Amino acid sequence: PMHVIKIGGSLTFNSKNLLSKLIELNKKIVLVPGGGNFADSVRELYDRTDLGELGAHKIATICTDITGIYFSEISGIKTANNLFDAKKILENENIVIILPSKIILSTDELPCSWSVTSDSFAAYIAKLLKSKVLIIATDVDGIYDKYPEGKLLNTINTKTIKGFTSVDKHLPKLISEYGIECFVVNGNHPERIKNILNDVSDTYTKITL
Amino acid sequence: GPMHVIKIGGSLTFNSKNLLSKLIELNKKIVLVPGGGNFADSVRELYDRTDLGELGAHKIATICTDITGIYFSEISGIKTANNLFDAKKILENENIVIILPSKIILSTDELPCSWSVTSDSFAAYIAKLLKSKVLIIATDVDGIYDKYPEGKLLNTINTKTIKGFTSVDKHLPKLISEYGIECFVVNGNHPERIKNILNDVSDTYTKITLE
Repeated sequence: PMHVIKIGGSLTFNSKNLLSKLIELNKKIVLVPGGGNFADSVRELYDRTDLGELGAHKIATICTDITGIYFSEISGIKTANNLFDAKKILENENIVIILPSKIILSTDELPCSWSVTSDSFAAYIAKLLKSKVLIIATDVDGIYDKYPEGKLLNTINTKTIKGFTSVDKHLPKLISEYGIECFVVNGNHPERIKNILNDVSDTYTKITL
Repeated sequence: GPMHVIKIGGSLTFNSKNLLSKLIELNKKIVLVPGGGNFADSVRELYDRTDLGELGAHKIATICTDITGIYFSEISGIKTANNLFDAKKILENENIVIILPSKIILSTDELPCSWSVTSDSFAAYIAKLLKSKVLIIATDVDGIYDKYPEGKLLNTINTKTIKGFTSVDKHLPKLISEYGIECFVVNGNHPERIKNILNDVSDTYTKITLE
């Protein structure tokens, strides 16, 4: 079975360790990159010039490919810009990096606007692969409670995560619609992701129906 | 506007200038999806005579649709697009675009990589991605016949598979149903028929609707 893992931009500079540990696992893994250290730059173009939402989305999308190429270069994991070639790589190695832009712009099925991020790209890719496990690797232990000084939520269901400042808002529709188990975990603690994949309990937020 | 997906069969390769000329004239958002034009025999010849496998033949057949697309573009002046994002931009300024389907089909890989899934299924898939409700399949006959020779033209295919005699993918009705798409099989030698389908005017064709 295939597992989709998305690596946040927050983890860009602590990525070599996480990638090292994922290579060690005997699991089919599909790595989806985020905007790495390029997000500020895309935001700077949108904010300070007449580049509009569709342009900024095309550009942000291609920034995920770049982050992908970075992951590949420091790790030796192969890239694929199409799921057909990604599956061929996985029938011989355990792990591949998706360069998502080709897929996202090919289909264009989700509303192409800010507040559709690589989290939704990873979920979309999980739906295309018929993957049932999506892991979102961030720089914190999971999702913290809506009120100020809120605690870590170990569980949040699709309906609850409505009206959350810090959430992709397209993501819960995909998780529910396509029956995907979603985990938000601290990528600074690679062991936790090993544990999710080996069905061992650890610290994270599970987003369920 | 609303978008209409028209698939042009390989049987129409050498009567494509006429068809493309007439589609340009229509005041309708049209997405052209090509078939294997005059290249299908060659892909089949590789599969049949050598160790080329089903996945190889599918990758290759897929790229043959792009080629046919480029041919359509060259003889017509209609713009191409290998991604639906750019296809939508072209349609906000012109009425008609040719999809080069390979990038989309291999990107997603959601369809069975299988010899009974051709550009007919690719066209339906693309219609689903665009939320198009109309798929027109242009072939070299008046629609789907029960048999050959001297078959009878069928009105409506209402089963999950196509029993009769046609180039159309046997499993296409499952996709038509899944996607909630109106599907028409029409003679592309007679472009006025496609004008009439799009203007809701009576004409000769076979419908595909899962009753």
